[PDB]
Amino acid sequence: MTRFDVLTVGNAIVDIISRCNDQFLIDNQITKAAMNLIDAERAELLYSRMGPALEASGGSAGNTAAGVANLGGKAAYFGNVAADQLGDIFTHDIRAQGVHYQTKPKGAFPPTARSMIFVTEDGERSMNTYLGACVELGPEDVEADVVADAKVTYFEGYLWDPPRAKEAILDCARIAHQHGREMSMTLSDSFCVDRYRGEFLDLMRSGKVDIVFANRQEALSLYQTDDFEEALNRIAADCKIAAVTMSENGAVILKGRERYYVNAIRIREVVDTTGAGDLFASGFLYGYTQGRSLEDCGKLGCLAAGIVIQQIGPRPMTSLSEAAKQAGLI
Amino acid sequence: MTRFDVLTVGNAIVDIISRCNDQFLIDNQITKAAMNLIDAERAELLYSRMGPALEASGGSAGNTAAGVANLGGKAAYFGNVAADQLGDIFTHDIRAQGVHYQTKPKGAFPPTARSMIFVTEDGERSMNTYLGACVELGPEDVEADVVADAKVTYFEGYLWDPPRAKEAILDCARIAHQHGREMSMTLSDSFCVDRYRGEFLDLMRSGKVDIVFANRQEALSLYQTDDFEEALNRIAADCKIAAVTMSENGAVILKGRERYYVNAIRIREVVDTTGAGDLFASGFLYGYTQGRSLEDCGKLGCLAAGIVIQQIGPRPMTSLSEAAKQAGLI
Ligand SMILES: Nc1ncnc2c1ncn2[C@@H]1O[C@H](CO)[C@@H](O)[C@H]1O
Ligand SMILES: Nc1ncnc2c1ncn2[C@@H]1O[C@H](CO)[C@@H](O)[C@H]1O
Ligand SMILES: [Br-]
Ligand SMILES: [K+]
Ligand SMILES: [K+]
Repeated sequence: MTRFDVLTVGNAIVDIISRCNDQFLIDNQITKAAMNLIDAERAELLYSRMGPALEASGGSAGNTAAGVANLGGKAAYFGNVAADQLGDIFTHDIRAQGVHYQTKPKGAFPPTARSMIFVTEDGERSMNTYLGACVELGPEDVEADVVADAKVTYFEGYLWDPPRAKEAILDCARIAHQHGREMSMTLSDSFCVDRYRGEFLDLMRSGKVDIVFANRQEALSLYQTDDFEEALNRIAADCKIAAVTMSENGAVILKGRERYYVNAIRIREVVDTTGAGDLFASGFLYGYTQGRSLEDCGKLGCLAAGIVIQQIGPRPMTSLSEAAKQAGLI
Repeated sequence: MTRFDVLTVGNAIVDIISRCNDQFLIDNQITKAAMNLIDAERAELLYSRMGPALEASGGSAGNTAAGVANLGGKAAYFGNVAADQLGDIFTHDIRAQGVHYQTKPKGAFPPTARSMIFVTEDGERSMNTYLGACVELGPEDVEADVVADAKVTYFEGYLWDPPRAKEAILDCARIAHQHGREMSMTLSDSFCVDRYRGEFLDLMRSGKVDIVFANRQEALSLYQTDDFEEALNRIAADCKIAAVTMSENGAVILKGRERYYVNAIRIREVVDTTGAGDLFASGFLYGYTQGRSLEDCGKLGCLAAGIVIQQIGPRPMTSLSEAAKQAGLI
């Protein structure tokens, strides 16, 4: 009996969401489909140009934890907010979903991280993130008992941007593996991969990470190739299990020489791709920690991801457990 | 030419929105379909029981102002927030829509008003509102030049709950009428009417209010009758123009002995009724200040209301002017 199926660790962020036309991205030099890091001044400037918006709790790993809880798994989260209204919102939403969240704010400045996410007509999302209080996440925020009691500890590639978060993750890896648990990461973003390519490969090759999540763009970036088949062969050689998503083309799960291809679900419309990779990870890890086959893990992931992209906001507002039952997956 | 078509005045509120089951309202003694006023302690309690939520700028008059601007009219707004993150969200969203909004916060405490809005499976909304900084709105917040330069000044019945807002409205009425402008009010909520019945009737009978908006429930409450036909006859006798909404049954506009019935638009599915009345007022007032017939004002009102109820959140995220053009209302 273990307390948690999945612990996730990431940048605790509230999303500020608006729809824009494609010229808006060009005029403001926002890299489309990417996570664009911004300072406080740029955040104010961008906000001043943004239309009326919606707010929703975000953070890649936060979304993944919420998804696992939604499906019926037991989840926990480490991430740092400020003692402010945005932080109170973040804390409420993740705990309300049934995720264990106990990371204490350190003060009111820097303020809670926020990401201005612009959704274009094609449903693509372009994020503009001020890290704020996320820069204060460190080893002191590792709840050692929680890591020890979680089947899988999953973390964001994005954690390599703030200065001390990587130290916390190294502590997590040691505790997890001392207790026979598994470590997982997502490559997060192709530009994130570009920034930390050598470090990410070292995490995988040293065995600090057991299960890796990537999309097509991240996998291509990791090996700096345009050959997707090369990327798949290389990622399989670098980690024990790789789960590679391919948008409308579904996903492929690799283990050694094993490959399991899974189809994307049928969708009404792509409203907002925000959270797709996050929720794929939720589905996958839920299945993984329930002892499901790798293909069925992929199927659960594709289900969760296809659901999230048909709504505004990064965390499904409907029951994923009910959808899984109806899809005949649980 | 006047600077503004519509000035609105109301409680500046950020909405915190979640879906709930029918049992949740009963268990928490929340009056369904109503605005339930709550103190700080109850706000904390209710939030602790609320699921993961979405935040969006609200406030009945705020929504109406935003709707006028969306349609292409020139709008302004008076309402008091705190110097906090919620207040900064509110200020951003209304100004981003192109509404003139210059009410300065008086400090961080009390904090910005928020309303926990619970949406049931039928799409009905039940609001639970902590007024916070709204209690500070007073005569000092009247921008006299704006009232003087606005074709219509419209305000909430809800303004009778905070202590000094009514004094601001009486100042508005004097300035508006001295400058040959018109005053309008919404009855807001049937329990609000029950609280201020005598005062609302006096506003109308004294001629401080020229145009009144009501739904069926509010009209029935105003005259404490269950005879809707009596309520229509009475409201017509009490104000120069009455616009009375009847949910799926459309609307009726009254002027003296004239009655103009308008059909509601036919809906796929009612997602969330939040903002329906507010946006009916936006369409009506936009039409009115453009010199349109009372029937066409009612038509524009129903168009805007039908749009807002098919989305989560109180302010339409799509173009109302484009919708009106397609409808030949222009
Ligand atoms: N730098 C970042 N680190 C972690 N998550 C982020 C970052 N920027 C944006 N996000 C989150 O990514 C989510 C979608 O994958 C959004 O909900 C958003 O909050
Ligand atoms: N007491 C109140 N005064 C004014 N507006 C309110 C009040 N309570 C809730 N609202 C707003 O009513 C809107 C729906 O008509 C919501 O957007 C909500 O913000
Ligand atoms: Br704050
Ligand atoms: K989404
Ligand atoms: K709505």
